[PDB]
Amino acid sequence: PEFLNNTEPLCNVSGFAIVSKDNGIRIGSRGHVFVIREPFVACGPTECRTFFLTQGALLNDKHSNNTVKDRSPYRALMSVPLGSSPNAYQAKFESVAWSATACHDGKKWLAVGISGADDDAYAVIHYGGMPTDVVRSWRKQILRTQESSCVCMNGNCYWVMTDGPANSQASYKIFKSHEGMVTNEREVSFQGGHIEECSCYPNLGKVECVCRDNWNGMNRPILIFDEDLDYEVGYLCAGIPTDTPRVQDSSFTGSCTNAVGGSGTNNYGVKGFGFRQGNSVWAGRTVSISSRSGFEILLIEDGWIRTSKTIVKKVEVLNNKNWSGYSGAFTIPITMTSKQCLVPCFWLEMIRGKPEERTSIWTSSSSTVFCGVSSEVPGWSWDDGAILPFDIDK
Amino acid sequence: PEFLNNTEPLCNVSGFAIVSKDNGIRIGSRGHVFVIREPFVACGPTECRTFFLTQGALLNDKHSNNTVKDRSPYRALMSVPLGSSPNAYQAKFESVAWSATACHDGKKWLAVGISGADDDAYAVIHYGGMPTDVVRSWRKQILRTQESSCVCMNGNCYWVMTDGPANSQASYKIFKSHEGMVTNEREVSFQGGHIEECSCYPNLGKVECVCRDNWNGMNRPILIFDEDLDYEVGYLCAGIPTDTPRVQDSSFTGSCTNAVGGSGTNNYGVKGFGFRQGNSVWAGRTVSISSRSGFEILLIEDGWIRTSKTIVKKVEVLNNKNWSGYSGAFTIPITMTSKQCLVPCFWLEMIRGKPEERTSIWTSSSSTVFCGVSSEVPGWSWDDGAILPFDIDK
Amino acid sequence: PEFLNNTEPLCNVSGFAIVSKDNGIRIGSRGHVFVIREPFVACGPTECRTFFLTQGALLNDKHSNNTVKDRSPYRALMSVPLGSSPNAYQAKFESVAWSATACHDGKKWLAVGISGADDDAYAVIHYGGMPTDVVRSWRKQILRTQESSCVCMNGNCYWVMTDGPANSQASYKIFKSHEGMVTNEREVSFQGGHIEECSCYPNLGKVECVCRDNWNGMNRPILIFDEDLDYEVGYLCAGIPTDTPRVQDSSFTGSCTNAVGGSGTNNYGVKGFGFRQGNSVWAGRTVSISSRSGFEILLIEDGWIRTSKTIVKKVEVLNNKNWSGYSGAFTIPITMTSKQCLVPCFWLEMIRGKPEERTSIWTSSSSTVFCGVSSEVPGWSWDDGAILPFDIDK
Amino acid sequence: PEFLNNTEPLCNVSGFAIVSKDNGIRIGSRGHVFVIREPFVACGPTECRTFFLTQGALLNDKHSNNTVKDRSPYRALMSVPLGSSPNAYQAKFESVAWSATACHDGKKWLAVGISGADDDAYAVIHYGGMPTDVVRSWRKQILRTQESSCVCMNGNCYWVMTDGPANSQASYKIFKSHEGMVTNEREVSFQGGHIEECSCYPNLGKVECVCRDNWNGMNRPILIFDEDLDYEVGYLCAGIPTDTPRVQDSSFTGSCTNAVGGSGTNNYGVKGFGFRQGNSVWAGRTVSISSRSGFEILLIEDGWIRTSKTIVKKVEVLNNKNWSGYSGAFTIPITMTSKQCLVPCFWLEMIRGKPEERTSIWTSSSSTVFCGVSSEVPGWSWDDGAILPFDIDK
Ligand SMILES: CC(=O)N[C@H]1[C@H]([C@H](O)[C@H](O)CO)O[C@@](OC[C@H]2O[C@@H](O)[C@H](O)[C@@H](O)[C@H]2O)(C(=O)O)C[C@@H]1O
Ligand SMILES: CC(=O)N[C@H]1[C@H]([C@H](O)[C@H](O)CO)O[C@@](OC[C@H]2O[C@@H](O)[C@H](O)[C@@H](O)[C@H]2O)(C(=O)O)C[C@@H]1O
Ligand SMILES: CC(=O)N[C@H]1[C@H]([C@H](O)[C@H](O)CO)O[C@@](OC[C@H]2O[C@@H](O)[C@H](O)[C@@H](O)[C@H]2O)(C(=O)O)C[C@@H]1O
Ligand SMILES: CC(=O)N[C@H]1[C@H]([C@H](O)[C@H](O)CO)O[C@@](OC[C@H]2O[C@@H](O)[C@H](O)[C@@H](O)[C@H]2O)(C(=O)O)C[C@@H]1O
Ligand SMILES: CC(=O)N[C@H]1[C@H]([C@H](O)[C@H](O)CO)O[C@@](O)(C(=O)O)C[C@@H]1O
Ligand SMILES: CC(=O)N[C@H]1[C@H]([C@H](O)[C@H](O)CO)O[C@@](O)(C(=O)O)C[C@@H]1O
Ligand SMILES: CC(=O)N[C@H]1[C@H]([C@H](O)[C@H](O)CO)O[C@@](O)(C(=O)O)C[C@@H]1O
Ligand SMILES: CC(=O)N[C@H]1[C@H]([C@H](O)[C@H](O)CO)O[C@@](O)(C(=O)O)C[C@@H]1O
Ligand SMILES: *[C@@H]1O[C@H](CO)[C@@H](O)[C@H](O)[C@H]1NC(C)=O
Ligand SMILES: *[C@@H]1O[C@H](CO)[C@@H](O)[C@H](O)[C@H]1NC(C)=O
Ligand SMILES: *[C@@H]1O[C@H](CO)[C@@H](O)[C@H](O)[C@H]1NC(C)=O
Ligand SMILES: *[C@@H]1O[C@H](CO)[C@@H](O)[C@H](O)[C@H]1NC(C)=O
Ligand SMILES: *[C@@H]1O[C@H](CO)[C@@H](O)[C@H](O)[C@H]1NC(C)=O
Ligand SMILES: *[C@@H]1O[C@H](CO)[C@@H](O)[C@H](O)[C@H]1NC(C)=O
Ligand SMILES: *[C@@H]1O[C@H](CO)[C@@H](O)[C@H](O)[C@H]1NC(C)=O
Ligand SMILES: *[C@@H]1O[C@H](CO)[C@@H](O)[C@H](O)[C@H]1NC(C)=O
Ligand SMILES: [Ca+2]
Ligand SMILES: [Ca+2]
Ligand SMILES: [Ca+2]
Ligand SMILES: [Ca+2]
Repeated sequence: PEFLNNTEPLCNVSGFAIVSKDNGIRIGSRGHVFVIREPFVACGPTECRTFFLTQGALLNDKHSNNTVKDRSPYRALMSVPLGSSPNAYQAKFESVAWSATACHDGKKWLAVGISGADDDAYAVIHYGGMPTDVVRSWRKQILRTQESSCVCMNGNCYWVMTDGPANSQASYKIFKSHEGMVTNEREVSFQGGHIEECSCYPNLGKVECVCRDNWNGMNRPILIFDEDLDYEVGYLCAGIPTDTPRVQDSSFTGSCTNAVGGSGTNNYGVKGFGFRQGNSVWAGRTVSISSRSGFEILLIEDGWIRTSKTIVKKVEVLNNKNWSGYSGAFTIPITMTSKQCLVPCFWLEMIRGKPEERTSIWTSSSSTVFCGVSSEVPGWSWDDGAILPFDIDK
Repeated sequence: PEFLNNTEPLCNVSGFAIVSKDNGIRIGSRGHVFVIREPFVACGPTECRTFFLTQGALLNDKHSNNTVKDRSPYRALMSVPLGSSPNAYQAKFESVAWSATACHDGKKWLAVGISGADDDAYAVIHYGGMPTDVVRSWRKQILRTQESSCVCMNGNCYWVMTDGPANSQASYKIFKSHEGMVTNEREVSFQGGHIEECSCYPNLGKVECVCRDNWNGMNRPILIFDEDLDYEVGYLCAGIPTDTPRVQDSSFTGSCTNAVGGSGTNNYGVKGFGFRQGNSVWAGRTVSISSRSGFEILLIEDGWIRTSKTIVKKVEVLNNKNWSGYSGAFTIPITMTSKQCLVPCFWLEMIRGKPEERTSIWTSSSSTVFCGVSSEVPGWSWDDGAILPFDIDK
Repeated sequence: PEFLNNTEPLCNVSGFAIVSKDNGIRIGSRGHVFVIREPFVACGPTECRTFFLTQGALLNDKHSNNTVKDRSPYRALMSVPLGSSPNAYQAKFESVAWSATACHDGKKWLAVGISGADDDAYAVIHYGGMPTDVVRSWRKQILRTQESSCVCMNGNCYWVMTDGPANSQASYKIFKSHEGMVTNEREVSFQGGHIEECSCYPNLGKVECVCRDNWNGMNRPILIFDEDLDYEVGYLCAGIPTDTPRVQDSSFTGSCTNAVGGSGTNNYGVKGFGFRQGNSVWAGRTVSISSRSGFEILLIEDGWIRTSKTIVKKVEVLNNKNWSGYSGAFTIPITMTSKQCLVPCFWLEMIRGKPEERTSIWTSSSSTVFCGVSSEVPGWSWDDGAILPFDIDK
Repeated sequence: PEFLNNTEPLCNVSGFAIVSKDNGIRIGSRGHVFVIREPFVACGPTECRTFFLTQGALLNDKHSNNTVKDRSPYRALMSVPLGSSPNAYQAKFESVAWSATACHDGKKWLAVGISGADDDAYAVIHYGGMPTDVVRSWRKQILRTQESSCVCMNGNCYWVMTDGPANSQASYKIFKSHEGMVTNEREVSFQGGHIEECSCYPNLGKVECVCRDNWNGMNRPILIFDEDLDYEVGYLCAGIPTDTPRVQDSSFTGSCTNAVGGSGTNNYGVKGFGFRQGNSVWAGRTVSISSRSGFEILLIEDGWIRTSKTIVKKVEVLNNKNWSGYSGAFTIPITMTSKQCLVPCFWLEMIRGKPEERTSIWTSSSSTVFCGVSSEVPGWSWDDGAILPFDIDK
């Protein structure tokens, strides 16, 4: 076993094909399936796995009550093979966690899970299933991380964490690890900016991240760094906003440097992703501008380098009549594709229950997963498909 | 690990012995078992697996409602070890799919799954669990494939797809792939003929397929091709019809070149199989001439090359008092048998629920599997065995 | 991987220690566990597994109705790791079967499963999970086999089958196989004798079997054969009867050559076992002389060679207040113990439900497993422990 | 595969980070999860596993009735991957047992399980899943062992057993084994002392144990021995009592040689642990002095060598509003951490049901697991989290 290089360029793709759908909530109507949220996908040398944060409870059980809540001592990071439901008997325990990231360095799985009190949380780093290191909260205000795959290159793994207020200036740090031990860290200077839940991927030896601004920006922060943790930080240049909530495209003017907000879009957001394509960008977003409803992906011409409004392609993978949620990025390594470039993929979370469906006592989500291909691919609507309310709701 | 040659001659067999029965519907009365249809079997170098198309729902759950429907965003191709029920906790996810084929090239599993809208569907090709290629609908009319094992030889895997009307002239293509990438394709010219759901197997370096004509033929199309995708196409010569619906044998006259229909048999059919045995043929068929009821296999003397009505052997594996369904072919490679020829096997789908059992809200199936042996083997009736209606039906 | 020699002498043991208890019926009150009977244990180079014949149905489900019946198209031979319940999600499918035997030759698992109609049944031989050969009924009267482990030596595996009447002269054959192919067979001449459900084990290069006489004998037949299938056949000499039903010891006179019966013991029996210990024998038997109740093991001095009534040791592993059933023998190979002799072990089936517990609609069993050790070991009573009736019974 | 040395010094740690939480009782409200108690953790070269003693029954089933009872024929030692619930479908059977210990020598798992009658119990030793040896009760009074991991060094595995009265002078023995065979034993002379349920770990080639005195001591016995089973025995010197029940710290005076009791603390106790840290000690204890409620860990300066009352650090991992239970020690070997010292970890059992929660008919527990790290780590309260009563209680 050797470390994955992961220093190849990201593939240029013209479409995204569906790779997986777990149907977890449909199955959990009768089967034994965890209540979850914040699913994400990460790939090792031989397989991809779906990670998720459980609520330490099963669907259609009384312990699923009040699972709209984000943090508790019962949440854990677990994983299943890609496409499996997050069920009670296949789930592999990874970390105690109400916020997490995970990735594979070519030799072993790395998992970073945060638990503890809001004012004194800490991350536990697991490597090959063994606890190796700890990262303590440095601002004592809900230490939190990506909720998606971290990035490994040449035996080093990288991820981004945040600590501080949800709706004002916070603190943002990049971490570097080797075999589960933190070997470097760097605080990112981003005055007036806000970074949470970064979706990161490798591209030609650098880590490129598209994040969530939960403060004054309806545009997404972009963070790019190298092995030294030297970084560039700013916003996705595109004159098309991709956070939620946001305003209509015609009411928006892009910026590469500043958070663009107002119009009732401040103080919230949703985890999302984007992939640089030379000077252009593939960016995902909810179809609704106000709620987590529907999902589409847009190819914006020169959207990575200028405030372009030119949409070259648009593909819908979930219609606006269905609930979406978080979305995130990962890549498929060369050891699985035998290609000369890294394949960009994304996953989509579809949230059911509270708060949008008030007649249910619980909140969970299921997922779909898509990977980039060299040709155009039609869209459709692959919705969660569960029929609510459930038995436990009655 | 090396590629399977699979260029040996097909074994001549004198009987078929039962190898597996999953009892999935019986088990799913209480256990957690997927609602499925279109099961099939494929074998790798070390094991055989049962593949199936789920309805993204479990038996005896409310989401099993209306599962007589053929296509939805919730259907997925999954697999279990041969003989296991298609249950929620052993199932391995293979592809999002409402139509599929799969096979093993000696190194990795290949899975081809079709999803999307009827007028813009696409196949995603998975190799070793990774998405590798895509095949788009070329006629924009329900792109569809075998619902049985594809065929791999010398590292190349082959399968047949159809696109176009269900009850008139459609378009038929053969595909060739290597390591999950399509490397060749060929459209089959078959005017007045109709090809769907091919059951294919290797025989002396060629792929031989016995298919379903859903148009004007109660006889089965035969398609034979080589590595160049050079092909011969026609109908099973035997003066014994093996599709359903069909007419009584005495009312039928065979043809090697033309679809023989009429008498209320047009515009429907069922997936079935046959194995060439020199100039003769082993062919399966339902016992009923009008419905998917019962199952028998016939050895027809010279039935591959002329309109023979001579039945040398007949074996019943399901009596006419029980529901059958699709049936398909696969082979066991030399790496498992240490033989000098490929062993022909078939599986039988037994459908329960709609439309034949109207008091149930759901439709699923279970399977039995049989393999050819060098001596005669008695038949019996290995029925599904489930007692309907189920709890959810009441 | 190499073939197991298995030609070492059987160990002399002074006691039996409990190794496993599956608690399957207790667990199946809520868990998803197969209705079974005829469990047995067989060991490979790296692990022991519990085999069992399912009824193709789960405990506490409606399909468990009428499972007192012995043969149906829904019964299958499956296996789980030693000590696991025979549950729906760990069970490995081995063969379609209402009678079976299985063993490991050092390289692969061999499974022999009989199915089909009573008057035309056939055994399918599975090797490494692949169907390899078939053995047809030669008397057309319920072809049947050991319901316990077969014996493998130097790459050859051996087992005993019976065909013919249950309560009069039948036909008995020994089979030899290599890599799943039958390579030799021998009919055993045993006029006035009856052989069923042999419990066999290797001892110094010979196969020694202790069987069930379902005709005129309350003493157990003994069958001993070598690689040529040259055999000796007779009865366990001991002046202590070990079948059930039987008479009190004081009313019994042993015989090495003749079936000893009468006194209302004719025409029934139970599968049981014994281990030669030089000239002595360890023999199991129910505590009750009339029903399958309780279980004890006796060491009878010189009981293998003469009509001795001398009991050197007696150990009870199930008191007479609890239901027992079949029992059988297996051995642990040298590759697991690193010893110079083969370790004798037995399993005990504990039957619950019909016919002894009439208020239940079903019949199943659980098991305990014991292995011989060089010192004396106390007994106890490890009963099934399930509380009947179950929910489905009400 | 080679034997683990395990002769390195124990790491000096400044804090304990949470590694795992199984949420088994919460999950078992709907999922199929064993009723258990006495969980513990042991680590092999490649993974850690959670062991537990089942009651041969599942949560929320009628067979969970009266599971406050400690010994029955239905209890078994089983294991799951660290962090998994003790569920019916992942559980690996290890031994029949109502008292147990287990550990990994670098090549195979060793499990020691005690069953049988109170007055004639015996331990069965399992090695690599095979029964290898037996240890009989020598005082005929509930032979019993650690209920936590044993210790392996250089291919030899060590554990402590007790036989005799629960509330007066008993007999205590140390055992040494190689490949599952007992190779040495030593009776420990400890007049006026009482030893049960030792928590042991390797430290610089010696085994150090912190145990439970169920007689006259509210301080914990300490037992230290080498490969020859030469031992030192006494009590934890610290002037801080760590058993339960106990008195307030201010009312306690420590002793290195004598049991310190009285004040209503006699004749009971709870399994607990401690780790030597040079001359100091990390010791766990319930927060309540009278019941198994809450849990904290204390670093006591020079507490291993003198009657110190100096508490350098205190960390709470379960508040006093929640039920705790047993706790135990294990270490992580060098093969997983690549360190030069052994990492100390502990697990905590959280008991729900009888006798503290009288409205439930059952008793079970779940667990949390913590490992030592080189820096201080905040505490929190990771409680069991189940909402009682359960369905079966009503
Ligand atoms: C899944 C779904 O129903 N999506 C709806 C969405 C949600 O119902 C809503 O966003 C939840 O708050 O509603 C949307 O319609 C937008 C529209 O709704 C009118 O009622 C309102 O007057 C308008 O101001 C505007 O919000 C949406 O697009 O988000 C439609 C979507 O289909
Ligand atoms: C499983 C089963 O019941 N099979 C039946 C079959 C089905 O009931 C039927 O095909 C569903 O449409 O019925 C069959 O009988 C054939 C016979 O039925 C008469 O009622 C009718 O008048 C005739 O024209 C003819 O269809 C059949 O063979 O298919 C019998 C079979 O047992
Ligand atoms: C598990 C159990 O209850 N075993 C009983 C056994 C069974 O009840 C019985 O064999 C089922 O048919 O009963 C036994 O008692 C033997 C005794 O019973 C008397 O009622 C009868 O009059 C006598 O002839 C004789 O059968 C038995 O030993 O088999 C007792 C056992 O505990
Ligand atoms: C989980 C929990 O409720 N823990 C309680 C504990 C238990 O209720 C109790 O120990 C069970 O017997 O109670 C404790 O309070 C201690 C206190 O209780 C008074 O009622 C009593 O008068 C005092 O003598 C004393 O026992 C405890 O600390 O153990 C509190 C704890 O929160
Ligand atoms: C650690 C944590 O609580 N994460 C939560 C975050 C934060 O609340 C926001 O990022 C503001 O910081 O977002 C969610 O609430 C959300 O938007 O659905 C869910 C997620 O669990
Ligand atoms: C892709 C698809 O819909 N396949 C379906 C086909 C087509 O309807 C026919 O082949 C006509 O094209 O056959 C079925 O309906 C059938 O006969 O039971 C089931 C199957 O799922
Ligand atoms: C193949 C078969 O039916 N085997 C059955 C046999 C035969 O009936 C007898 O051996 C007489 O031949 O014994 C049982 O009935 C029994 O005693 O419990 C169970 C077993 O399933
Ligand atoms: C073998 C056995 O019965 N062990 C039991 C012990 C003994 O009763 C005591 O150590 C006294 O010997 O402790 C418990 O009762 C307890 O305190 O919860 C549980 C445990 O199962
Ligand atoms: C969920 O919580 C609410 C608030 O306590 C309660 O009223 C309701 O009964 C709970 N639902 C269930 C099924 O536990
Ligand atoms: C992607 O496209 C850009 C812009 O044309 C090009 O510079 C780059 O080389 C491409 N990358 C790959 C991997 O082909
Ligand atoms: C199935 O669907 C029909 C039609 O909508 C509906 O009447 C029926 O209640 C459904 N059955 C169940 C159990 O959901
Ligand atoms: C099968 O039988 C045909 C016709 O006799 C013969 O030509 C062919 O060689 C046989 N094939 C095999 C594999 O034996
Ligand atoms: C079992 O079978 C009998 C006889 O047909 C029937 O009366 C009874 O209802 C069945 N029990 C169940 C629960 O199916
Ligand atoms: C078992 O005991 C018999 C009788 O003493 C003896 O002949 C034989 O050698 C022994 N076998 C073994 C394996 O020790
Ligand atoms: C538990 O045992 C008690 C005492 O026998 C009994 O009263 C109660 O019904 C039992 N509970 C259940 C659900 O079996
Ligand atoms: C732990 O600390 C003690 C006391 O300072 C010291 O003697 C010992 O060397 C340390 N052990 C390790 C493994 O560092
Ligand atoms: Ca925002
Ligand atoms: Ca037709
Ligand atoms: Ca008899
Ligand atoms: Ca005490």
